[PDB]
Amino acid sequence: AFKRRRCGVCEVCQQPECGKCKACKDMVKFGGSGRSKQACQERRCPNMAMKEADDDEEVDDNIPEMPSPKKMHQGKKKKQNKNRISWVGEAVKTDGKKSYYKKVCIDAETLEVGDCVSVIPDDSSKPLYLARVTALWEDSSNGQMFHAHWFCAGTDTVLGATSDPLELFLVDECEDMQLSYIHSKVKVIYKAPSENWAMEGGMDPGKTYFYQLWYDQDYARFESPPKTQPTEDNKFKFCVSCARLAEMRQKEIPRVLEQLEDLDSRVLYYSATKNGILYRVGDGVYLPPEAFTFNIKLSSPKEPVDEDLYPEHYRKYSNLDAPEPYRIGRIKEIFCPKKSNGRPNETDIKIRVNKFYRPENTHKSTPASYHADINLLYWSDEEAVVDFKAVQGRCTVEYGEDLPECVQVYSMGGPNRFYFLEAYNAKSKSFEDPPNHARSPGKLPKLRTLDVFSGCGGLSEGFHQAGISDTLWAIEMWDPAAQAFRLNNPGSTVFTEDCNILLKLVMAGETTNSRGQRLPQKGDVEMLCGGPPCQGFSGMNRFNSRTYSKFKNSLVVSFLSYCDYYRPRFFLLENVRNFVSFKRSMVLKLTLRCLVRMGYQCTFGVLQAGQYGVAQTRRRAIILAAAPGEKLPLFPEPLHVFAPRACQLSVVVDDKKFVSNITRLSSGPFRTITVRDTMSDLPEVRNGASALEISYNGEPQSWFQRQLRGAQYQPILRDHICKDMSALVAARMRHIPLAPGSDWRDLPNIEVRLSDGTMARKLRYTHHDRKNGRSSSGALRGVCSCVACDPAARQFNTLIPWCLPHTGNRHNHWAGLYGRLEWDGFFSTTVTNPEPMGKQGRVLHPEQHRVVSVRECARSQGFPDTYRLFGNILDKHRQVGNAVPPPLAKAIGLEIKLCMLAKA
DNA sequence: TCCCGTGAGCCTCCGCAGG
DNA sequence: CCTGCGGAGGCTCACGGGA
Ligand SMILES: Nc1ncnc2c1ncn2[C@@H]1O[C@H](CSCC[C@H](N)C(=O)O)[C@@H](O)[C@H]1O
Ligand SMILES: [Zn+2]
Ligand SMILES: [Zn+2]
Ligand SMILES: [Zn+2]
Ligand SMILES: [Zn+2]
Repeated sequence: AFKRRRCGVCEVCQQPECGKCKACKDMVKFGGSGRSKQACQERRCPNMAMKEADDDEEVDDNIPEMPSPKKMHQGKKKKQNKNRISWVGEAVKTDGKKSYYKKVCIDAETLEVGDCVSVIPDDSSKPLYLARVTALWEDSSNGQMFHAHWFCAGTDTVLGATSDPLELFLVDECEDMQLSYIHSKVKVIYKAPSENWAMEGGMDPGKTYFYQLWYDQDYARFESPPKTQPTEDNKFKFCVSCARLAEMRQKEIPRVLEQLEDLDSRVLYYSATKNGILYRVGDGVYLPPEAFTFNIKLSSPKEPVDEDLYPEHYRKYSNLDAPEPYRIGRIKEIFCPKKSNGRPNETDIKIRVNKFYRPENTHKSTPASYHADINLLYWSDEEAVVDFKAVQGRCTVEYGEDLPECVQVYSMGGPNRFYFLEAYNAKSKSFEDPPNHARSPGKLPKLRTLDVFSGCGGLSEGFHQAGISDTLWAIEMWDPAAQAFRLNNPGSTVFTEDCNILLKLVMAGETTNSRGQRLPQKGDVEMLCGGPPCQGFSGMNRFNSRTYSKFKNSLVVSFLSYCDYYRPRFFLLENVRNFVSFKRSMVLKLTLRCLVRMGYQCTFGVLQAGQYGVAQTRRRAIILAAAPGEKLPLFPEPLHVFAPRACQLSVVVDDKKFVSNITRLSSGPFRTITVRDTMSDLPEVRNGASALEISYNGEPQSWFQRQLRGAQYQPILRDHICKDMSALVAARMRHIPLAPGSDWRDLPNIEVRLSDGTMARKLRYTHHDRKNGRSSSGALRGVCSCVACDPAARQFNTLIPWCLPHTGNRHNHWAGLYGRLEWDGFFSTTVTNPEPMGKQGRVLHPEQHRVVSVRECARSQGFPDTYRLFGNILDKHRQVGNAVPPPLAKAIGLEIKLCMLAKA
């Protein structure tokens, strides 16, 4: 029951209601009857589509300033008075200066190791705490203590209020209190997952406290309880918590292994380890840009305009911020200082490293990275010593010649892999040949995936590249997209119909649909994924009975229902960023409480498509879920550096800042992707040009290009066609400076004959702006008599859009609109339909006088050129606009492969 | 003195019978 | 096809806290 709507950008919608045709004249404000209820024949919006498009550039991501949670379960727990406290039985085991026991009595009551006690806080605002006593002992001086493994109330979790009052979660919080702090012996049951879980589908939207999942306070993750087993030297005082905290602390501290020699109070080792990684002499190493500085002199970096000619120019009041990639080096030596008398020394391990040169590092500077491979380096004779605890990872860098295979193949077969072919010298600024002493010493079953809301097959394409899934069933209502999907996934039958329809069938028990296709049944689906269009409630205000009801019938819950009658191993819900805040973050909390209700393992976070191989600002929300018998996937780690501005990854819900398992929040392995690298090899084409297929007048001129270009023997450049802008729009565009950052605000206020012979007049500021004043030439700056609106003050067919300055004063000067993309910059959140005056409309080709084309938009996304599309020009744009950056999906799918291989 | 923000109500048509 | 109708979004305008 959803109807589309007209867009408010394109010219067709701007043009005034003439009053010469049937409909337009029949209006009520024209004396007519109005019993027709229509719009002017000259207002028929072409870019017309459903307003399902949410994430309308909001400032909810800003104001990040906020401390970390981890309440510590508060402090100062009220103390209770006890009459009698006697032990029971013989001390289970009394080693050093303690004597543990089996049970205990507190005023006649019996507490046994394993029982869940309760404690009262110090503030009557925070509910009573619970914990599972892991031990009981008698210290030689402290007295009678006990170790309480804390229990996190459901009303203290992301679920907050939507959490089942009786549900508790395991938390790595625990202290050693004094028995007298106990209040009661509350019983807590463990609602473990049914043996035959994956079959409990159909269901509708407790009697005592129970726990079933472990909760991570800072990452908002819901994983299965640790299967950690005790030993014989602690079986009486075992604490899952401490064990985890102990192992985690052991993984942090960097240690060393084998040694080689002792010299100058500094032993030379051969191997060392950190956070689980094995660093050997000869391996690669990542390092912060503050590590060292190449001896190459670190590359060191108009009059007023005719006030009257360029009026709105004053409005310009308010990847340059992009950090530097990681530093790469070869580990030549590994050692540690020593205080005369002793030989070894931890906490101070050093590393001898051979500095590597990225093209954008040599004298040739940044422009060298235009044709270079994002993983190409240069060997040099420089070296530098860095504090081991500073490395940021492990990498692989080999000689490009000793590679026992094709270089293009070597890089694609590994994660962090680099390669060099020549040596560089800073002093002589020359490119010598790498010394000889520099050369090296010389699958699982695909998941049956079901992708509803498949679209043109964006997210699906990513997994098929990561070799993790196998889309066999795709649900797409929009015929265009559906058809396209089939063109890319011939091995899967596409159900081109409504989602609510199919689930209403299989649930009612059925084998096929009208067309006659095999429907997915219980167990057939291993993985579920898709992007549910959030339409019926793109709000941000508190939920209400009216809208809430409109939610319980949305396409988000329907996706959840599919996740219910299929209980797949892995469930993924991608969507716009603001999904984590819609309706006061409620929609998010509900879809989580919904997954947790199904006893699912789930988490959530935000990713910046750019950081994964895309010259585009596209933050999106991600909801990951895993079956009770699997491992909850981690979030992809940024592969490319990106402007800190479009990386407000953090998310806050009810005064609680939540983040992700991502470490690299600044630097990264590979350099950022630019518009140049994205679309520089594309031929010059004119506005409107609708040539479906054409050739590449020029070989690849960028890494990101040699990739997407494909390896097909057919040089077919498909869909390099762009929209046909109005003759007037073509004028506005041609009058936009190629100067990086130019937009409507820099348009000439003059008259010009269009390709229609018809001439567009100038703009008249017949009013004053009490917030802008006059021009440098005392000229007026007000467009409308409201600066009430005087409909007669409206002006049409003008170079500088009448509307812009009109509303300009309250929408940040529409900075960007009708702007051109700068080569060094990056596309703004790609959309489903490019329009100069569209919210996110800085879409004017860097140099050419037109709007980005479909193929260029394909490039903005991760879509290769081999990928096919379907439908008319506008139909295509929307497919690409909705789709998910394959490079994001891939990198997001690999974090899942590490879970399938986890098995257990 | 400005800002949202939260509706209630007028305004502007899109699908759709239904002819 | 209209030809006109039911009825959904959104766009505008009258307040009510909150700095
Ligand atoms: N419930 C539903 N059933 C079938 N198709 C739907 C649908 N809801 C929306 N669609 C269609 O699917 C399109 C969005 S598809 C979004 C796909 C996502 N970006 C991805 O590839 O990961 C819309 O144009 C809409 O017409
Ligand atoms: Zn329009
Ligand atoms: Zn008309
Ligand atoms: Zn403990
Ligand atoms: Zn006005």
